[PDB]
Amino acid sequence: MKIAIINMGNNVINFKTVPSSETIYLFKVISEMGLNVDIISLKNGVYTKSFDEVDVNDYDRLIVVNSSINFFGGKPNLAILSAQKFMAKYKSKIYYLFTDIRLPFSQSWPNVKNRPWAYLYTEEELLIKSPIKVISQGINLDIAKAAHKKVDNVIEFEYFPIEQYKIHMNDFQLSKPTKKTLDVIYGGSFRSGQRESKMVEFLFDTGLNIEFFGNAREKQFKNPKYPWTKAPVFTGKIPMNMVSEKNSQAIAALIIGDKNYNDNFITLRVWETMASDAVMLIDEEFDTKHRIINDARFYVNNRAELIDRVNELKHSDVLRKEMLSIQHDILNKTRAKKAEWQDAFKKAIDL
Ligand SMILES: O=c1ccn([C@@H]2O[C@H](COP(=O)(O)OP(=O)(O)O)[C@@H](O)[C@H]2O)c(=O)[nH]1
Ligand SMILES: [Mg+2]
Repeated sequence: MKIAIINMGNNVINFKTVPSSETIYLFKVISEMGLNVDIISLKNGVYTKSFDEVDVNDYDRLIVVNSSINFFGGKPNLAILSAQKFMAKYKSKIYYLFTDIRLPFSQSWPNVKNRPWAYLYTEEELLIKSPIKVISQGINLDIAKAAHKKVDNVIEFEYFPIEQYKIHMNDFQLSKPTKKTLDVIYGGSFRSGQRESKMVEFLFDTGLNIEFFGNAREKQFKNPKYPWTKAPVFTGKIPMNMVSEKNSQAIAALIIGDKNYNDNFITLRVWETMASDAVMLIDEEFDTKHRIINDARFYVNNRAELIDRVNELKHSDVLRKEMLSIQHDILNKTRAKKAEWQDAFKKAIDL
């Protein structure tokens, strides 16, 4: 029994980038789960084997970490191409980890045939034929099966809270009380505008001391539909494995998602925030039934309510700690199902 995990459109090396990080974390959870795994990437490294130094069939299971198959600019991307070649020559079922609404599996050949460097590849070389099993972290598999309507070989859809791997790591631990220097914080990319409305709403013009770390930059927010005057301070990216210490820097941390994330996906930032020293403030529309935490104080419907909830936490340290204590206790309740989670994952990949 041997398992291989690879990223479909990103090189894997260290914790500098997010796609590389989530892949190594997945590598780690599966190993700690008592399974023999290898990460296959462009070159050999601390956590990876080289695409051209291994035989895809030495493995009995192939797990693919979703990614964008877009060749930005006029250049070939080996991360995407090499990953698809690897997959293309694999005989058995491929397990596609669908963790981002906008990254469904898809043939890369259509995007290559018309490129000018198309002569370097053949259809037979990149055309992935194996049956595809899509493991979606969305409770309602129907967002996943909708994005995968155009692709044939996809014969299966199964739910599984993939991103719970942050809390099931053996080295995981809750953030400790930390000297506050921020009112609210949020870390992530611009998501190519898919979430501008929510970001402007809860992080702009609040009158509070807010920070937006991550890849997003101020100058990207210019959609006329979502005006603003005072923007939050942008501080750039940091390693994924430093995210909880960062959130812990603020009194409260924001949880928002894409439209199709709502009442479906319980993302990674939910656990990174819930486990930090920052009170978790969820956007109502993101989890209307309150599945994350059954206490309406952790939810904010709009900008005014956020400002209000925060002014409360700023006025009462007794309240801030009471809420921290509550979310931490709830997080521990999900952790106590580690065994049940690992088993569900083993079943997902037909083990
Ligand atoms: O500087 C940063 C900001 C974010 N992240 C990671 O990227 C995720 C955010 O991803 P994205 O911006 O796509 O938001 P989502 O769509 O996951 O809500 C966070 O949860 C972290 O794991 C990171 O590693 N460094
Ligand atoms: Mg994500």
